[PDB]
Amino acid sequence: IRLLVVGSSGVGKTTLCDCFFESHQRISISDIVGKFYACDNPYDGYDALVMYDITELKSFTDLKTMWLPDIFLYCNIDTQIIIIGNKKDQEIDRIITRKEAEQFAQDRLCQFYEISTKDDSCQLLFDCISRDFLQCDIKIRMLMVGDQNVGKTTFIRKALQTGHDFMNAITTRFEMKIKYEIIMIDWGFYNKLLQTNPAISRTIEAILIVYDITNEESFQNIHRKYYPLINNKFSDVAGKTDLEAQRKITMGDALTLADWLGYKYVEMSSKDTEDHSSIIKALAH
Ligand SMILES: Nc1nc2c(ncn2[C@@H]2O[C@H](COP(=O)(O)OP(=O)(O)OP(=O)(O)O)[C@@H](O)[C@H]2O)c(=O)[nH]1
Repeated sequence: IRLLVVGSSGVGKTTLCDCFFESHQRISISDIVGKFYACDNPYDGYDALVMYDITELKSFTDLKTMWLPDIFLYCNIDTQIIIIGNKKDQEIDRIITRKEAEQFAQDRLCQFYEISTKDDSCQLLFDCISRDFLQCDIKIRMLMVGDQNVGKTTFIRKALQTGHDFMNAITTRFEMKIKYEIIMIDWGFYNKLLQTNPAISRTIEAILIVYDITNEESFQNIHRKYYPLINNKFSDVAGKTDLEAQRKITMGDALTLADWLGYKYVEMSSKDTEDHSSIIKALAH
């Protein structure tokens, strides 16, 4: 219900929530523009919207440059980022393609919608996010080791992904009755994120690393020893193995678990929701 609108000047918020005449006053709302040291506190009190012109290429290029680092850096693990093409009633005037705008919307882990401030659009978009507020609280971003074999098998419990021929970005929301949302990521998409936004692990809480029989886990750990050391952790077994003594030597850093195939009906549901639940309870204030 607490929102902030950013973006350069050819178009924007003024006209945008000028149509919030419709949505304003059940379900509540508040909207402010970003630009006192105490009044800089409600700045970060958002639940989330950086826009750009489809006509002005410069607005988009400055969404990719001028706007984003602030929004990524200061925002707490909470909220979420929505990227909005305005106009679209101007669609003849689009100099800015939808698929790479949405692709660079995907690669930053942001939601993306092209609207028209004039009519339609608007209230629809608003409606959507309103729903995703009572559909779920917000998201927890978890990462899962992306080595070749076992990942897909672990992820089958999402909706199977092929999709993302390079980097996964998977969604699962289940709980009990606060109904929260958990997003699984893969090791491929993390280093692919770091060229876009370095240290997005500020948004990452749980760390899952899977395994079958032979793996050192050294490299992946020590390269993940940087942005983490807050986190949360589990090592998993998948598939001369299933010996738990040499599991807990690397797991001396973490907690570990062992299972296989579709016996995971519990293990999945056991492991995830375990650490997940702690994310709610363990650190809160
Ligand atoms: N064609 C078209 N123009 C729009 C739309 N929404 C806003 N505008 C135009 O945007 C122009 C000025 O931008 P503003 O609406 O004031 O956006 P802002 O949030 O105040 O940000 P600034 O650009 O700094 O003023 C106005 O002339 C509006 O007509 C839209 O959906 N379609």
